[PDB]
Amino acid sequence: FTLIELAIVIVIIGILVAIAVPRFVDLTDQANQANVDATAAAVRSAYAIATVQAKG
Amino acid sequence: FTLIELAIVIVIIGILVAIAVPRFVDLTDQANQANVDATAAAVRSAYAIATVQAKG
Repeated sequence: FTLIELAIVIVIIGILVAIAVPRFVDLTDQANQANVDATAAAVRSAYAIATVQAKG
Repeated sequence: FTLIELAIVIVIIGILVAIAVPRFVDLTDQANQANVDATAAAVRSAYAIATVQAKG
């Protein structure tokens, strides 16, 4: 590579770095809560259906 | 140096010059645009992650 091409590369690397980038976040607490809540809704419906099946 | 060696040098200098050589170019506009775009992608993801953290 010519010295000019290396100079251009040295410039552009410095500009394509120094972007923002997102953090990874452990969102499993919020997702676990929604899983527990959705499951609780399912248990209530499953119970209601069971009261008809059981006739009691 | 002998006169022959100087004559040879006078010939070869004239041929190793008269190559092409690249121009340096201010490519910072294109690089800045890519930085802004990559940063915009990061802001969208950071916002999406924040809507889960905020629960709203």
